[PDB]
Amino acid sequence: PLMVKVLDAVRGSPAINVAVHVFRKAADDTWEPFASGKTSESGELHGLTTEEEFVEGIYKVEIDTKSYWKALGISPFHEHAEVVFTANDSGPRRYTIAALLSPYSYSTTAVVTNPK
Amino acid sequence: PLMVKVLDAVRGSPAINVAVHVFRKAADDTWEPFASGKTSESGELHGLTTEEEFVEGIYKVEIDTKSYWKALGISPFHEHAEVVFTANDSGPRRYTIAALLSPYSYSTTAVVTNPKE
Amino acid sequence: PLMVKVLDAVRGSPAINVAVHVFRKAADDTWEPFASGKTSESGELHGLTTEEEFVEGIYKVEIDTKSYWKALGISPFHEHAEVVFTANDSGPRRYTIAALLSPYSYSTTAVVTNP
Amino acid sequence: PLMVKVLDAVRGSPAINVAVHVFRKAADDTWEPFASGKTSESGELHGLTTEEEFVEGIYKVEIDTKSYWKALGISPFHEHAEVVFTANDSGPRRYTIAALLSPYSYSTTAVVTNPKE
Ligand SMILES: O=C(/C=C/c1ccc(O)cc1)c1ccccc1
Ligand SMILES: O=C(/C=C/c1ccc(O)cc1)c1ccccc1
Ligand SMILES: O=C(/C=C/c1ccc(O)cc1)c1ccccc1
Repeated sequence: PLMVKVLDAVRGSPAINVAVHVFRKAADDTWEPFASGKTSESGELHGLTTEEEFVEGIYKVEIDTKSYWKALGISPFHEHAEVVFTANDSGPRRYTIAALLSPYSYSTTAVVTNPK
Repeated sequence: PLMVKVLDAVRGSPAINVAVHVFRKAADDTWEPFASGKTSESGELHGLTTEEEFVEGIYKVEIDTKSYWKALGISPFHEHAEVVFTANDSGPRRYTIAALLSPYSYSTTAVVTNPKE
Repeated sequence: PLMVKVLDAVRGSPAINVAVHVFRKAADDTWEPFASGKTSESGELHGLTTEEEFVEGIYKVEIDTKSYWKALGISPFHEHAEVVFTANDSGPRRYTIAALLSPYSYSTTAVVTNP
Repeated sequence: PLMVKVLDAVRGSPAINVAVHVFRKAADDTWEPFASGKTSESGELHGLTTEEEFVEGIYKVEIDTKSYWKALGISPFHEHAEVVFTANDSGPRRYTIAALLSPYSYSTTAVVTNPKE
């Protein structure tokens, strides 16, 4: 139901071991921790939640791009990359958040699909 | 010293009248308002601050992409686009933050130049 | 060994049924057809070639973006999206060419891995 | 009428001194040279053509990304970045082709404007 994929545009490789922290916005307007993990050898992060755990709300996906670059000896521009979105419609959809990284640029896309 | 440029990848045009809110991170770890404005006819936002007002710190540039799309009758994916970065940490630089928008995707880049060259 | 993935940045979906034509540059500096296909329900195109068919050379991956947009009633800017690169020059690699599409913009990335 | 802007996503800078070659497609389906230049200190290339010279047709803008990276000691993926498009098909327009570069990735976008406003 929720997948994150991260790619490295400088090395032409998946971005491996990247820390990802997901939050859900709570009634008090604060961000509550929801799920977290590290990207795999293929730059993917799977099994963050279940269909029933992943309910309607505003989510924040935070990707620790600064530590990723610093660990390669590169000094990047951004503190991190954040993605905030309504999984308004979330349980009956699958969400893939993709991010492509460079030291001074990033881009992000969402692929949202229905299991019919 | 701080310029924002926004482009619309669907219409192939500058993204006009887009709300931009800048914050500075305060000692207490909360975001304090710093400057705000709307993109011009060319998708640019100038004169947000001065060299002297624009001090060392962590800034957040928040672009109200959701309203932009909604006003064109499109239901977008993201609540906004945010750019967080450390500025002026090795002396005064001019920053341009560029953003390219689509309903389900965005990309952002920084061009940092030294006024001493 | 060679995969193409295409995404639609407007609808937030894989770009389905997109025509992809691959060429290899021949000695006479003309583009010789090499493989071709349509993107699947997942926006992917697999099994285009084999490790031994896919030899050292300069390849061109051509994505028919114009027809994709026109079929959705949108009049796009580019005739197509082309990706030209040298492959297998330093021994066999697996290549994924990804493309993200909008009417007036596209971006492309390569993921190259060693088995 | 035709402007090219190139940015370096690794250094957060304009991409300077980048070779750009523009072609027009001829009746025999071959690419005829049309204009060429190097990006300036701001990553821009101006004055490639005139309104009168810049006629209806299919153009190719070719950016020599491989030599750019190689001159910075980096071994890139692409031979170049090409943009192919139909211009002035419904009368005169002003075209800006923008490109953002990384060793293994690039993105390109067009801003097309009408001087008739
Ligand atoms: O090329 C431009 C195109 C501008 C434009 C403005 C409005 C519009 O609807 C379409 C294009 C331009 C003009 C001034 C500064 C920067 C860029
Ligand atoms: O967002 C992307 C997503 C790529 C992707 C790759 C594999 C996959 O399973 C899902 C998404 C992307 C692709 C090309 C250029 C810039 C960004
Ligand atoms: O903001 C941009 C570049 C700004 C800039 C500022 C200073 C400098 O020296 C070079 C480029 C830009 C312009 C056209 C399309 C997309 C982005």
